Amino acid sequence: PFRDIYYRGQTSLHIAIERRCKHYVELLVAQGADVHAQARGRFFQPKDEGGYFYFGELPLSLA
Amino acid sequence: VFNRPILFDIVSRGSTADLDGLLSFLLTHKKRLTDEEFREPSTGKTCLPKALLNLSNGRNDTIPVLLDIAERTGNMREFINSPFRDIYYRGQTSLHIAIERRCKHYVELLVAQGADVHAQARGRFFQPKDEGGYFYFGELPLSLAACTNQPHIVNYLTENPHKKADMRRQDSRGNTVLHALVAIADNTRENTKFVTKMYDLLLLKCSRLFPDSNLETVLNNDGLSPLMMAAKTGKIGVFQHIIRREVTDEDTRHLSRKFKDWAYGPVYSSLYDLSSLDTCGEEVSVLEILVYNSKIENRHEMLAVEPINELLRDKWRKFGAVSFYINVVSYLCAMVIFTLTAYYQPLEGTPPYPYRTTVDYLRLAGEVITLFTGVLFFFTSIKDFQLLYFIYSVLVVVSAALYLAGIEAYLAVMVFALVLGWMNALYFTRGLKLTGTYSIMIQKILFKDLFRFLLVYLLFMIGYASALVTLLNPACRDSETFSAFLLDLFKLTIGMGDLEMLSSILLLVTYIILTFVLLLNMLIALMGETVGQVSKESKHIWKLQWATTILDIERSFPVFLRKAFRSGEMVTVRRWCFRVDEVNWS
Repeated sequence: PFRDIYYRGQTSLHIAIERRCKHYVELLVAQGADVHAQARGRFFQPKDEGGYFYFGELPLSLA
Repeated sequence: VFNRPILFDIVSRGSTADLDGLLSFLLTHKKRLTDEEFREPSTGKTCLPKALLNLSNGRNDTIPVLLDIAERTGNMREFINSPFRDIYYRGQTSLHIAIERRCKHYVELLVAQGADVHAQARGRFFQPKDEGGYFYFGELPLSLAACTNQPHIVNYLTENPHKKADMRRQDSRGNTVLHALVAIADNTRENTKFVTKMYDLLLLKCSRLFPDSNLETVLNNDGLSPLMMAAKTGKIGVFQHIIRREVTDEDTRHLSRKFKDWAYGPVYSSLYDLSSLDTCGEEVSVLEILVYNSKIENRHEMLAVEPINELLRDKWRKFGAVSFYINVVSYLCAMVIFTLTAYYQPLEGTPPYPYRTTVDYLRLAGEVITLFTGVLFFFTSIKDFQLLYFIYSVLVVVSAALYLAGIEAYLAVMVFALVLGWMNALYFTRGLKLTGTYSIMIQKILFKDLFRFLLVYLLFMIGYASALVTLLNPACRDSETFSAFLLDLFKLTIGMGDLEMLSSILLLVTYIILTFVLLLNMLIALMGETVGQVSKESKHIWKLQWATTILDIERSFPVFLRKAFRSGEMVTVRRWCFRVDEVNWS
């Protein structure tokens, strides 16, 4: 659970899925990664709300 | 031999038996191979030039055996180099010629034998196309190998086991290989591609050889720098690649102009390195050259390169809008104060110091504001389009001087100042409300209309007048000769009609018809030409005026005040970087 106003809630699972590799996603989730992650970061808000990339703030929506 | 031309023919034809017999009697007569006999009286061409110009499909493998004659002749140093004397060819050397013919074997032979790779061929034929020449390549053998799309020989000459012309070396023009490579750079696709590829190769090689200072830094006598030279001479083909230069090798990281800091999937925050597009008034920058110069042929597209356009937009949003609005509003309010002071100008003339009333005090305050703005404008003009501004400043100064003299009948200069300033008002308003078609309009029709009108109008007027005064020694007049009434009559005709004459002679009506139709169709043609030219200003002209306004504002207030573009890191990535955000789904 990050704390930056520039990155709030970003989780390792989001990052792993983002890098476009499924093996580490499988490892993390099998280990028990919280797939219900609400990454409510300013950088995650739509481009017209001061953010840079909005994807639904969910690991599945991010994939 | 007995005459040089037969020797020249023999060397051109590549014969050897007669040729080594020639060598034989040259040994017999103890004559140097560089004697006046072997050099033309005017051009001084040696055997080597003529032999190489006659290159037969690269089959000159024998004439090096001819060159072997040289050490037997005892004059080897001066023999290789060929300092021509023609004004049409000054300094051209055999090495230049050999490299030009697009063959590396003879270049290798010559250089290994000790060819002077530091050759400054300062020939008129070698000067740029706009200085009476025909081909400029930097006046250096290495720059000549480069400009002529010859990668292998620029590699070799920089890697030969002998003297290897250092890339850093500057010609008389000071250009160096980079400046020369951008000099012949064309905006066309093939020239652009080959020039940019070789430019990369060259800079990377020089960096590897000289990590201390990348070749970009070294300027010319003009001092522009390669990028600024590609900018000043409308070289978009190179420019657009110069801006976005990013390379791979770790030792070649510093020599890049577009880093990539972070990415989050489909979003890329590309960090352009505009370390030279804004010097904060220290030195010249690509923005100043690009916007404050008209010799550029590709301004509009050269203002579309990513960092320049985004940097203009950033300078606008951050500081351009506020300063521009303050400036325009202050100008309008101060000149409205001037106008009201003129309207409330003290009555009954004779204003020595007629202010003993509260409204009089307000008028004096307005006049003081007018004088303050006029003198400040004069200061800006002298410190510094500017034509009309200076005219306004001087007119305000003169009007103030005359008013302080307490003399009458000299408010006319004040009114002139007012009208000129409000004419400058449209120039300043060009930037407001996304306007500016009006400036284009003023610089489009103004001169043509007055030219044609004045001419044909006064002309048919005098033609009319000759016959009119022929009829009358009454209607147009009472007595005496004055073309003024005829001018008034023609104004009545063109604008008013209901024209009257003494006559109640037909060629007069012909004059009227011709002038009327000519003026009407002139207006039609002006409309057509204006609509053709503007084409909605191609959606670009206003952008150029906008950039002009932004840069003018930025230069106006001092830059030591910390109003600058984005900043960045300290080392290995102290480059005053700027950021840009773009999303791509590839």
